[PDB]
Amino acid sequence: SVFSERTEESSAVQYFQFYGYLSQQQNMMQDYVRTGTYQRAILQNHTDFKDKIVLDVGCGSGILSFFAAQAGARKIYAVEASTMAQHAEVLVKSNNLTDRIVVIPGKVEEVSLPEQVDIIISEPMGYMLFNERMLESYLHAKKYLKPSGNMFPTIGDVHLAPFTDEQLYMEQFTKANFWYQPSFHGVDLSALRGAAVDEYFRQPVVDTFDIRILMAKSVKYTVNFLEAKEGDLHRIEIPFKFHMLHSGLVHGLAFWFDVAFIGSIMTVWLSTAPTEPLTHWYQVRCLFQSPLFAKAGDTLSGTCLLIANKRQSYDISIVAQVDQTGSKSSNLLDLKNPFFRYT
Amino acid sequence: SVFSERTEESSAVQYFQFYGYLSQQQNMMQDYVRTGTYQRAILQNHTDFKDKIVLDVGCGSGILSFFAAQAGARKIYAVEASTMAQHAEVLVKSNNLTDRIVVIPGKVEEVSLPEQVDIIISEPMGYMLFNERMLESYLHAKKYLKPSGNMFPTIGDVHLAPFTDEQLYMEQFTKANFWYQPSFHGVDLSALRGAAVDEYFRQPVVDTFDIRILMAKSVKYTVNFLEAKEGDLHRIEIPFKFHMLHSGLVHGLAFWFDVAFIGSIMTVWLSTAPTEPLTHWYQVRCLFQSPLFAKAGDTLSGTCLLIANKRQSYDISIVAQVDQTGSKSSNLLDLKNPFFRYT
Amino acid sequence: SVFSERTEESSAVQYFQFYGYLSQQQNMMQDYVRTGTYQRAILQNHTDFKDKIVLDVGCGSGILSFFAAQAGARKIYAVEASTMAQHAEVLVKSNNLTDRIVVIPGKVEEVSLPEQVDIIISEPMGYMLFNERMLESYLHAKKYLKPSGNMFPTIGDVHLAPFTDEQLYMEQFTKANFWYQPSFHGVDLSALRGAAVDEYFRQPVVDTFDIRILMAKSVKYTVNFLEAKEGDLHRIEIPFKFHMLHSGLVHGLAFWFDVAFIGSIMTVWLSTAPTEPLTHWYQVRCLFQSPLFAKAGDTLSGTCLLIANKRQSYDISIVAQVDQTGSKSSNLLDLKNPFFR
Amino acid sequence: SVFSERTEESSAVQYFQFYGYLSQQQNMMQDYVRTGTYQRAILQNHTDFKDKIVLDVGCGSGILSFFAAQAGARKIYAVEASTMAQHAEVLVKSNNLTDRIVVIPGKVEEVSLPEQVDIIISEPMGYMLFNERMLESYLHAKKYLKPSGNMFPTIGDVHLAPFTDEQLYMEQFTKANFWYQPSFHGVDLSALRGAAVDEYFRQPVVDTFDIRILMAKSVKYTVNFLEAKEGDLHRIEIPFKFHMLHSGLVHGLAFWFDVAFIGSIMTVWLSTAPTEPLTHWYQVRCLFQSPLFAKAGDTLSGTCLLIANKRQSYDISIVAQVDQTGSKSSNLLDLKNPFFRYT
Ligand SMILES: Nc1ncnc2c1ncn2[C@@H]1O[C@H](C[N+]2(CC[C@H](N)C(=O)O)CC2)[C@@H](O)[C@H]1O
Ligand SMILES: Nc1ncnc2c1ncn2[C@@H]1O[C@H](C[N+]2(CC[C@H](N)C(=O)O)CC2)[C@@H](O)[C@H]1O
Ligand SMILES: Nc1ncnc2c1ncn2[C@@H]1O[C@H](C[N+]2(CC[C@H](N)C(=O)O)CC2)[C@@H](O)[C@H]1O
Ligand SMILES: Nc1ncnc2c1ncn2[C@@H]1O[C@H](C[N+]2(CC[C@H](N)C(=O)O)CC2)[C@@H](O)[C@H]1O
Repeated sequence: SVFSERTEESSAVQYFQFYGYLSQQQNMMQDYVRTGTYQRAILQNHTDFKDKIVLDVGCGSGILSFFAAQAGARKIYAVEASTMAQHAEVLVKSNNLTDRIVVIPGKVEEVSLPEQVDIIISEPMGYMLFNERMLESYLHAKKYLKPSGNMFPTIGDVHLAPFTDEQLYMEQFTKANFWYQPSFHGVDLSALRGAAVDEYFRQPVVDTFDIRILMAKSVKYTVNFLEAKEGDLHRIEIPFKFHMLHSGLVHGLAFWFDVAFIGSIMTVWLSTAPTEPLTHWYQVRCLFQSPLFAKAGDTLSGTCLLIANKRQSYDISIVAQVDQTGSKSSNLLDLKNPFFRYT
Repeated sequence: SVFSERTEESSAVQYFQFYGYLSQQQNMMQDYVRTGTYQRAILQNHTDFKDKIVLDVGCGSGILSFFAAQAGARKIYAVEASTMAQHAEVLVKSNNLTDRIVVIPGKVEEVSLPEQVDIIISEPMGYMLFNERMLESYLHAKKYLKPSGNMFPTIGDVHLAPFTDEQLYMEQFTKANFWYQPSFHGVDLSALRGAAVDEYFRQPVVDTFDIRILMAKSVKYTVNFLEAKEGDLHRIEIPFKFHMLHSGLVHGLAFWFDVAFIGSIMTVWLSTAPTEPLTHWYQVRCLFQSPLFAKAGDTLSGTCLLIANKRQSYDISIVAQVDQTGSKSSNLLDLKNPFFRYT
Repeated sequence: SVFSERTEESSAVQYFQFYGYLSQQQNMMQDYVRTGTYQRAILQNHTDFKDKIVLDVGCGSGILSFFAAQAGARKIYAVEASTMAQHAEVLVKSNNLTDRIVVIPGKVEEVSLPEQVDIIISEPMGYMLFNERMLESYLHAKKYLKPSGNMFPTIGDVHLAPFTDEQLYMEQFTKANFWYQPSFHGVDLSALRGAAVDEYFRQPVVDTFDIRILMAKSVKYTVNFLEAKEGDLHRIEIPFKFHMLHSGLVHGLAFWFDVAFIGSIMTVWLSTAPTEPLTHWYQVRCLFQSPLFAKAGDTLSGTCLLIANKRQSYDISIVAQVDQTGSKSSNLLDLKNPFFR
Repeated sequence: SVFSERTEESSAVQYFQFYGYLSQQQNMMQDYVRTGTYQRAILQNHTDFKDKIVLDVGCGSGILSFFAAQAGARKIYAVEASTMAQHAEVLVKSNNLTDRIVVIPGKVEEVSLPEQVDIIISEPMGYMLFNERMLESYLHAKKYLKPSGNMFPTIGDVHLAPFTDEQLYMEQFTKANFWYQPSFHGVDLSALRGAAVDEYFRQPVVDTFDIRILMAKSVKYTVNFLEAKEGDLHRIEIPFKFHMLHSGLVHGLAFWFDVAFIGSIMTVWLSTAPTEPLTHWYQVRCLFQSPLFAKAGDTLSGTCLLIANKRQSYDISIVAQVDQTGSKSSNLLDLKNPFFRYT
């Protein structure tokens, strides 16, 4: 299967074991912004669902499928690969919807659907949108979508912006400098200080922040789920040219994302921006190894390259330079092992 | 391999990836009770090391091997399966001990050692002592131990005692009760409430507590690492009979452990008891889905059965009853997936 | 009789035996807010009583009739069905008011009065205003009221508002969870857990609380005693639409009531609101078996249906929903069996 | 029926409505002394139940029948008049004992049993033992008992003792004196003060107390349930002659009770005495209208006459005198309407 080919089995096992827990499903369900916005997007665009055939990619508890049912869908195929699939089946029965919702256990890349569908619904977004690589399953599912069929969400925007946060930056060295002591219980640890610094900076930082740390208007990279192919997500190149609104040291790039449900009646947005109420996605920050000084009016140019790996995540390569000075910075990050800083 | 035969590859990959991070080694190293007590046990029993051959099972950063070197060991074989092995080699060189500490990368079940050893050192204790199943590697390593050889630690004591803690119980039940809702966004979840209660209560609670919640003197189960065979740890049956010192609700059983380094000069104890300074092991509590009411003077009898599984952990079954009334409670816990309440 | 037809004898016996005790009359009389406010309402509107004919429905000790006498009433018919009537007569004589207060023993639905009256006075309010169904006797008594006659109290307002109180909810759930035990002295009780939850949550909680638990402005349901007919109280439908002021868990609805004495000189209010001094009515809360999550700005809509029963109380049906999400709750409560917290 | 003839319908309605509540059954069940002692009495006398035919009079939740089942009873007829009978039936089914326990809805005076029984079990005790008059149903049930059959409980002892409690005595007047004011909101209430006093003194006081208020060894009146006829409980004349252990003012009589289960293996006692842990029966105190002064060594003699009424309770007539002085006091109380004083 397309899934097995791009995924190490260990990662897959861990991944689907994770979503097999009712507590995790609960965690997602209790994100009111997320769940409420999905429900609103579906119900307020009822003409896109009334008497239509729906596919729910990775249904988990089945919540989105129930929303599709509330909107008057004729038939909903709810595909789920973790053991949660059996819990979803229990809920379909207890909610007396066996005639409209059909739970299909397995990976969307591997199962068979009896018919083509009018619309695909899913919640495949991870940290900085792409983590977990579930968007590829979402796009893969379009083999079951009728021509002129729709996708909910329809588009996803990843936003990047430079930030300044001296304390976050210094924190890394504060932690790494544990190893910079010549006699920890008689042992000289200093030779590993460099490796410890490297390790900490390889971790994207998951948490939220004050919008005032942002130093320029965000650059946006858009994925149109109606048009995109799975292969499009294997290598994501995000060029950027920031026009600095404030002077100071740029310690790295902040990441967040929006998705839009573009229905026949209206477009509904779900945003994880730092200007919006917090979600379980928080925001993500990737530090530069060396901060870059910029003046208001300077331009900070470069590239963020996301390379998919078989651990259902991305290797992140960020290169940035201040055009006016030529001062340059690079970093390589492992999105699979983020540092959850939020407290 | 003995290791591969008892371990799902997924679990192993995850497991050794975890210990490959310097931050984790740092976390363990910064547990001063742990590190200081190991150093004390080794240095105060220096005659057990001076001019001896040592095996360090799962050396991590290599700290224990350095303690063995400080104690005058002639040769130390430091076996480590994670990539941390590469970092240990760096420290051996930067500390000018290349003539004495020899890092051997690989599983202790799989590597080859040049000679038999006088003493095995290791830190194989997990939560509730047995978590991670690393004790089996430790015991397995005894194939390299001389007949008159020693083990550091030499023995392990698991302590269990009944506790009362209304707040914790209600804390978990509150979480479980999410699945009691008959109309979550219009969806009836209640059919899954039982499954949800089971899941949350399968989680051992890792944290510390006031000793006054304990309702009876602890029961002790001892493993002698010098005598035990790894096969002995596949099924661990711990019967208990508590003489209740206080009347009230028994919400579950609390667990901690001690290990002893029985050297020629002195015996040194490392304790994780709640009467002792806190360690990174904290303590572990297994909750009952329904508490058992007992009066002072009653006897609380039963069994704690640990069945090893392929995820490097144990399936825990606890059956307890108040003998005077026949009030019985049975419980299943998944030691691999605990709830870290300390945060 | 209208009373007997709507009342089981067991309930009636118990009810009037209850009010036959001097300790109970004492308990009510010592509610100073109540007694003082009634006295204030009557005396400050003395012109509505001066040389007037009065009917006191359910006079108990006779206190309100004495207030009517103080205000200058010419003659007061004080009707009382319990044995307390004999004690009231003792007080009428010991206070030398035999020429002005006339105790009529019996139920107001059954006795005969010599003449029509200018004004009816009564204290017929129970928990949630309607408990005990004495308002129906009060309204029934209007057959003795002259046209354009007055009633003290004149109107009653029932207030309802959503509240959050996790502690109360868990307090009740904890009690219910006794029946969750799989081995109580070796016996599995779990099969009855559902029935136990239903029973406990069927109990309205009588007590007071901090106003900060209230999550929206109260909704008001008004009964005009001058216009209402007793039949109006057999089935009381109270629709509601709350505009949520705070985000959180709605554990149920809180209930209280006000009554107003609309006299010629001034309008006097007697309130049991949690913003006001405590009375023996306290306040009443109806819990949901499962709380409803709401955000500030959401609307919580539904209906409270009160159906009178033959035990001189009400069967309560509460249906509520968060309009934005469709989260719905239905509950059935037995006002006859409240929990005094 | 015998029940209807001795009971006002209103009282019966209220009575069985009361026990129809799970909360009340629970209230009784949660009395650990009561329930635990019944269980102990039944299980420790297992030879009295093993392969026997049992009758449970007023089974309520059915708890005692399950205890009879634990003891090995062959068949248990569980009679219950309230709607609780249906809840008991649910538990019989859920505990897989339909082959051994037969729930019979209705009054034991009115239902038909197919067979004679070896032993009757019941918990028919009220305040002062006799309140609620359920002992008469218990004795009435012996028409179904084999000649060589047993009763559990086998005997009941009601204890009476003189007490001194100045504050309790004064309390009555403190409350009654509410009516002794000439202008309560302008009203002279004084004319009702006497009636208020009378009312308060007619109420037995239900609560507990310090045993030091007791001025003499209790007098005991024993009912042997194996020998007694229900008619014996219509008029209970309890003569007493107390040998005063302390000097002082006697304000009234305190009441409590014991029952004994006289089995083949052992006799088990259930006590509600103030020297024992508190039960849901508390204790009962009946005041004298006027206190009696007594010296240590004096004898306090008289009679407590309990006259059964149609409200499933008793009118209590107490006459007492100090023999040495001839000082006499009496009271008449209505046990149907006690004052619950406990705090
Ligand atoms: N390839 C796949 N085939 C089938 N199911 C898949 C696949 N990849 C992930 N999933 C599942 O989708 C789920 C992703 N999610 C959504 C849960 C639910 N729709 C909600 O919105 O609450 C939890 C976030 C998660 O349960 C995964 O197990
Ligand atoms: N079968 C195995 N073969 C070789 N190494 C193994 C095996 N199982 C676990 N390990 C490793 O031991 C280590 C266990 N520990 C000890 C670290 C060090 N000794 C200290 O005290 O600081 C971190 C706690 C951990 O690094 C594991 O990777
Ligand atoms: N249908 C009826 N006919 C005559 N009397 C009735 C009827 N229903 C209730 N009552 C009686 O009114 C009384 C109600 N109350 C009022 C006492 C007095 N007015 C005060 O405010 O202090 C005590 C509260 C109570 O004694 C009942 O017995
Ligand atoms: N004449 C009668 N026939 C049948 N049942 C009767 C009769 N009189 C009372 N009862 C019932 O006995 C019960 C008395 N009790 C016992 C409950 C249970 N056996 C226990 O020990 O927990 C609650 C205390 C109560 O439920 C009454 O409804």
